[PDB]
Amino acid sequence: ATKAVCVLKGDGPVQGIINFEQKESNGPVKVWGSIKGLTEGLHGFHVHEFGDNTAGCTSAGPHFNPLHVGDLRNVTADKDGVADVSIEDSVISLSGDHCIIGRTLVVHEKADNAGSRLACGVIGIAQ
Amino acid sequence: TKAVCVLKGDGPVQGIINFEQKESNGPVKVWGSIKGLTEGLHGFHVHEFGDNTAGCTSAGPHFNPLSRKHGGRHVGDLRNVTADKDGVADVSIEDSVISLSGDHCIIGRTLVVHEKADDLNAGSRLACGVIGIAQ
Ligand SMILES: [Zn+2]
Ligand SMILES: [Zn+2]
Ligand SMILES: [Zn+2]
Repeated sequence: ATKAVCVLKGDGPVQGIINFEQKESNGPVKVWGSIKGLTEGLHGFHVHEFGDNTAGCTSAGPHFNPLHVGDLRNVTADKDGVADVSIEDSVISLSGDHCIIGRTLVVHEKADNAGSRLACGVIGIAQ
Repeated sequence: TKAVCVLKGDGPVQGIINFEQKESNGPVKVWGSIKGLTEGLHGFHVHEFGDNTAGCTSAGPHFNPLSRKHGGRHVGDLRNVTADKDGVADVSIEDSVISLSGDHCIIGRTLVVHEKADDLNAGSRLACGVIGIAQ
């Protein structure tokens, strides 16, 4: 794949669509989109190990870190609860050892200690 | 290698489907159950894209990397599941065309259950989910 997409949903109002693009194998991944339904301020934004939604976000497993790879840091919601995301990450990848396709993207209650998982979805092939 | 998929859709249809493949060149065991179905046959397919932005509508066509006609074939052609009188379909498939690695890899794609029988014309897409890596 050169493109992936993730629909974030949870038990509460947090919802979003996040795109990923890696035009070059092993190159930087562009991450962008928007998440709404969040409290104003910082929220942890992570790839978790398993694309297992059988128990909602609770089944996502730990931070993806094949023996921190999944730590995309934080998104910031505005006064309307909307987080616009536009990131370049050179650690995640859409192939190889750091492949995140089929894993889970999670937005957290607090800045990353990041607290509850508000919304998540499985990262799917988009192109 | 193990994978899982939670099927959701606009009505009562829902299910959990598991995947396991012991060797890269071996068959994939597919098992789980789907509820909320009409009694009888339902098309059961992997579709190309793990894009659920428009629910099942955005999943693209049957997964077909080798550009074959439909059977049960496209890589993603898993034929039909059968729902009982209570609308419950048990899934227990071994398939040697799908894989969890290589070019027939279905991780990150979409599993879809259909309104009607796949004639091996499956009709509308009732429920779907993105296939994810599992523990
Ligand atoms: Zn996390
Ligand atoms: Zn189909
Ligand atoms: Zn087909």
